[PDB]
Amino acid sequence: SMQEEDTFRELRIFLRNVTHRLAIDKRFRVFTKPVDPDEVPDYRTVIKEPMDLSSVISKIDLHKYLTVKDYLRDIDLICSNALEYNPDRDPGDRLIRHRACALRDTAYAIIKEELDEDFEQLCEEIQESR
Ligand SMILES: CCNC(=O)N1CCN(C(C)=O)CC1
Repeated sequence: SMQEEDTFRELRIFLRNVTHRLAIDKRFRVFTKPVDPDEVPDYRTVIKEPMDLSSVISKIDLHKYLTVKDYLRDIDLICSNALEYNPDRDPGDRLIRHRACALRDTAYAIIKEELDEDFEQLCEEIQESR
C-alpha cells in the first residue's frame, strides 16, 4: 500500500540522519570508508564481510533495510570486524577497539532516544507480511 511505502520512506530518512551524525564524529573517521586493499592486503583474507558507514548509506538508498533491527546488524558488523582484526595489547589496537565500542554504543543510544517503538513494530509487521 501507499501508506506502507510512506512508512519505509520515513525509515530511510531516520537512518540517513543517524548515519550522518556517526560519520561526522572525529572518533569514527577510521569506519567511514572501506579498508583500502593496497594499505592492508591481509584484511580481506581475515574479515569475510567488510562493512563501513559509506556502504551503509549506499544500502539505505538501495532499500536494503526494512527495519532498524536490519540496520543495527550492519553497525554491529562494523564493530565486531574491528574487535576481530585488531585484538592485541598494543596501543594502536586498544585505541581502535575503544572507538569501535563507542560507535556501537552511540548508535544504540541515539536509537533508544529517537526511534518510536510502535514505528519499529509497524516496520517489522509489514516486513513479516511480504
Ligand atoms: C596497516 C595499518 N592498518 C590499517 O590501516 N588499518 C586501518 C583500519 N582497520 C580497521 C578498520 O580494522 C585496521 C587496519
